[PDB]
Amino acid sequence: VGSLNCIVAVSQNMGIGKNGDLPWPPLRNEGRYFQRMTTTSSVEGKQNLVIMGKKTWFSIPEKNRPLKGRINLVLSRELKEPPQGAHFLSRSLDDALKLTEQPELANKVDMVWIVGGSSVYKEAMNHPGHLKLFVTRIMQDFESDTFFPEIDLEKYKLLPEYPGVLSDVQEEKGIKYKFEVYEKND
Ligand SMILES: NC(=O)C1=CN([C@@H]2O[C@H](COP(=O)(O)OP(=O)(O)OC[C@H]3O[C@@H](n4cnc5c(N)ncnc54)[C@H](OP(=O)(O)O)[C@@H]3O)[C@@H](O)[C@H]2O)C=CC1
Ligand SMILES: CN(Cc1coc2nc(N)nc(N)c12)c1ccc(C(=O)N[C@@H](CCC(=O)O)C(=O)O)cc1
Repeated sequence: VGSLNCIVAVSQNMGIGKNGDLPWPPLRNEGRYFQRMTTTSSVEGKQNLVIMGKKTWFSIPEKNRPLKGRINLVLSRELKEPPQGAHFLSRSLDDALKLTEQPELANKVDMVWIVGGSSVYKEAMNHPGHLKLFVTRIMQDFESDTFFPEIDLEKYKLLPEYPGVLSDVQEEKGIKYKFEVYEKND
């Protein structure tokens, strides 16, 4: 119903995951930022929806499942029912959005956040319309097995700043990263 957004942490080499997990050691403030961005609703009495592929859901520690204070939807064409803890199961990205306009959720949901698989990002990315990409740039190489798709700079513009998002280089466990926001409308 509100805004459609993607959120991702990528290494210098475009890597997002290795063996079902993150390619770098745990970065707690990066995690806190993920949580803060997906969780904050811009409107009273509304909640954000988080859309993720099946392998992303299973990579969140069980004790954090479902992500608290968010509506959790899992995408899969193989599952019959949402996995244990999940609220909704959709067979495609169109259906997950079509569901949003269902009287059920229609008045409950503010923003919609895509929190991954590459598969999921690739598709959201080509979706027609207004979209924002929140990209945490991890500034080093990390051996990965799953990568984020290439951002087309002829369609996405890097914003010079964004309210509530730090513009300076962060550092944790001696890993430098920075937060970026890109916008499209076509
Ligand atoms: N650094 C970061 O920001 C992020 C890192 N990660 C990490 O990346 C990896 C997760 O990877 P990835 O393989 O890309 O997995 P996804 O989470 O995208 O899982 C893909 C599975 O999900 C379902 N699916 C995906 N896209 C769709 C669609 N459009 N319609 C329907 N079903 C879909 C299918 O399930 P089925 O086979 O059941 O049909 C497919 O097998 C892990 O290593 C994880 O830890 C994940 C997200 C963000
Ligand atoms: C593999 N993923 C995707 C993921 C991790 O880091 C990211 N960072 C960004 N910037 N985007 C993403 N999509 C992710 C996730 C794994 C676990 C949790 C998780 O445990 N989340 C808790 C917060 C835990 C904390 O305190 O860090 C939550 O409430 O979101 C989230 C995402």
